[PDB]
Parts: sequence; C-alpha cells; structure tokens
Amino acid sequence: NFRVYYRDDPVWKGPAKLLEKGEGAVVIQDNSDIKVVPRRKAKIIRDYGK
Amino acid sequence: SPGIWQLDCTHLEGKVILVAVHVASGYIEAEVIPAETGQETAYFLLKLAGRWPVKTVHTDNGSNFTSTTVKAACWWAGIKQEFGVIESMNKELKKIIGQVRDQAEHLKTAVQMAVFIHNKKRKGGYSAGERIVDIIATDI
Amino acid sequence: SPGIWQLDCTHLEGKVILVAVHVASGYIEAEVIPAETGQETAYFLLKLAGRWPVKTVHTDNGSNFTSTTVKAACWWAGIKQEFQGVIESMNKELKKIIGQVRDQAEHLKTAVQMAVFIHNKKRKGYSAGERIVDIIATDIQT
Amino acid sequence: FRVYYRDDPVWKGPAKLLEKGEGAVVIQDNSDIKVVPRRKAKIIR
Ligand SMILES: Cc1ccc(C2CC2)c(-c2ccc3c(c2)CCCO3)c1[C@H](OC1CC1)C(=O)O
Ligand SMILES: Cc1ccc(C2CC2)c(-c2ccc3c(c2)CCCO3)c1[C@H](OC1CC1)C(=O)O
Ligand SMILES: [Cl-]
Ligand SMILES: [Mg+2]
Ligand SMILES: [Mg+2]
Repeated sequence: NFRVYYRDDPVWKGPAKLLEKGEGAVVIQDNSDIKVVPRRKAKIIRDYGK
Repeated sequence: SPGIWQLDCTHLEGKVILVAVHVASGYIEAEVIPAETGQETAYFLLKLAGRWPVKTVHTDNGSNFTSTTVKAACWWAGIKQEFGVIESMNKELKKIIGQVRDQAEHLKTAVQMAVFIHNKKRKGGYSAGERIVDIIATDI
Repeated sequence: SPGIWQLDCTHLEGKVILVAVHVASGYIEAEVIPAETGQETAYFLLKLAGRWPVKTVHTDNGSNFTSTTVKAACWWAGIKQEFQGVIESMNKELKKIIGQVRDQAEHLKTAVQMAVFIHNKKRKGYSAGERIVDIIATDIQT
Repeated sequence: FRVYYRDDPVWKGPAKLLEKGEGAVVIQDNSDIKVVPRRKAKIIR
C-alpha cells in the first residue's frame, strides 16, 4: 500500500517498508535494516494507480 | 494484452530519444529528453500513464529504466515492470526521421513528424493510432 | 464532435503550463513549456496531433496561438483553428489537484502530471480517459 | 509545397514554391516574386 523512498548519498534509496510515521522522522525497514529518516529526506508514495 | 508497453532509448545527432510502443497496435510515442536519466524516464512514464491504461512496461536493463525514480513512478501509477518490437520500431522511426529531417531545423520536430506519420498510416485497413483506440475501448 | 480541442496557458510558480482538453470527454493533457511562445506551442500541438484525431483547436487570441509557427503546424497536421468555459474551468480544476499533491514532489512538472493522471482516471461510472477512447473508437468503427 | 521565410524575425508565408536551389529559393508571396536564401526558408511538404 505504502512504499518509502529516502536518501542517506544523493542517490534515492528504496523501496522500503513503512514501519512508523512520526512528525519529524519516519521509521523504515530496507531489506533487514531498520532506519530512521527525517521527513524532509523521505518520500512515502502510495500505490495510487491500483 | 491491451496494457503492455515497451520502452527504449535511441540516439540521433547526439540527442536521446525515448520511445514507447503499444505492442498490440504498433502505436508509438517519442520524446527527446535532455539526459538519459531515471528522472527524465520517470517523468515520461507519468505522462504516458495519464493518457493510456499502462499496465506493464517491458524495457532492457538500462540504468535509467532500473533507477529508483522509475520504480517510484511505476509504483504510484500501478505499473508492473518486466526486464524485438521496440528494436524494429526504433529503426522504423529513424527511417521516417531521415526522410523528413531537412523539413525542420530541430531534430525533436522531425521526431514528432515521424511519430505522426507512423501512427496515421493505414495498412493498405487501419492505422496504429486507430488500433490502440479500438483495442482499449473494447477492453472497457 | 470527437475532434474538437481547447488549448490555453496557465501559470504556477512562474512556470507556463500548456493545457489541452478534449471537449466532448473532459480528457486533458498538460505540459510545462520553457516559454509561452509559438514554437513551444507548435511542438505541443505536433505531439498532440500524432496522439489523437485533432481536427479543430479553440484558443484565445494569445500571441503564441496566433503565431505563424502554430499556423504552420496546424496546416501540416490538417488542424483548423478557431478563436472559453471548458478550458477556463479546467485550468482551475487542474490547479486544485496540483495544490493537493504539490508537497508530494519536488518539481512542479511532476505534480502537473500527477494531477493529469488523477483527473483522467477519476470516474464520474465513466472516467474522462475512458470517454475520449470510447468517443473516438465509436467514430472509427462506424 | 509551402514556403515560410524571414525577410524582421517574424516568419512570413505561406508562399508558393517555384524553385529550390542549393543556396536560394524562388517563391511567390502574394503577387511578388521573392528570392530567399536556404537558411531563411522553411520548405514543408
Ligand atoms: C524552429 C521553427 C521555426 C519556424 C517554424 C515554422 C514555419 C514557421 C517551425 C516549424 C513549425 C511546424 C512545422 C514545421 C516547422 C515543419 C513541418 C511540421 O510543421 C520550426 C520548427 O520547430 C517548431 C516546434 C515546431 C522546426 O524544427 O523547424
Ligand atoms: C526529483 C525526484 C527524485 C526522486 C523521485 C523518487 C523517489 C524516487 C521523484 C518521484 C518520481 C515519481 C513519483 C514521485 C516522485 C512522487 C509521486 C509520483 O511518482 C522525483 C520527482 O521527479 C521525477 C520526474 C518524476 C519529483 O518531482 O519529486
Ligand atoms: Cl518524529
Ligand atoms: Mg536500450
Ligand atoms: Mg490564454
């Protein structure tokens, strides 16, 4: 439903699983690694086309 | 299938031409992009997906097609990615461009003239532009 | 008529958005052009004419629409030019969808195409993208 | 079969194509016989 794309490296990483959305950061899981990414450096894109 | 497309890049005069073909009809769309990047490729797909029911896109392993930006566009638009119709179409497009090249200053103008000529030509009888509209309307 | 279109330019973030609407269906196509000139307008029409059976285009008296470059493009593609409500109402509708999704993308051109996608895929059920394909295919098959 | 040209950066035309040379084109615009260089002419079929 939701997929998160992020930057750590200007190359955009992802897609990652959305674990939690905070007011200043998002918690994601890329592969087996849990990452905390600020809101400004993340893109939570929904499968709108469906 | 009415929703399968093939995309690939061809080159003329040092410029990058991104071509999309509707496999079931031969209908084509092309655009000269300033760089062969995932950002330009994803923007091309977003425009295409808003015009036609794009369900599956078949490309080679080009770095612009496997880029993260394209994956995000296909995910948002609900497009599935899979990795000789498009190759035969690039040569067909290149041939019409060479026949009309001297009629325009810019290559991008000749490209769209060639896309116009290809999509409007009947077999001998429907054109590729008529077939894709026919195939999609029947699917509705 | 299945071949009547309306074209007009709107502005957001200092950028020029050229919009084309299929009157009989409400289907839209938009593009952010680097300049509001006849050359950019003619190139847009050449892409549109290779896409749909464009027979008549209705515009205002903007200098880009009355330019010689656009007249040359309309002649080559066999397009008749005529010089309101539909495109004016569609510029506001497009701007409304862009404002709802603007923060989802860095570039304005990404938001315009997301809004074009949203507008053409929204049903009522019949969506605008389904209507133009249905209207044009009915003219072909009959 | 149609010639657009520049005499003024505004493109003039359409004019009738009479002859296409390697460095110039002979055209008729309105009732005038004009001769225009190749670089300042658009010969569209
Ligand atoms: C730059 C330029 C300047 C003047 C004109 C015309 C005669 C005034 C054109 C032009 C327009 C339409 C057209 C053709 C040429 C040739 C065949 C298809 O229809 C162009 C054209 O680019 C513009 C984006 C289309 C180009 O690439 O030459
Ligand atoms: C510049 C940039 C960088 C990274 C990405 C993505 C994160 C991988 C995207 C992007 C691509 C597709 C997409 C979205 C964003 C959001 C919703 C619709 O689908 C863009 C995008 O521009 C690209 C020409 C579309 C923009 O304007 O933000
Ligand atoms: Cl937080
Ligand atoms: Mg390739
Ligand atoms: Mg206007």
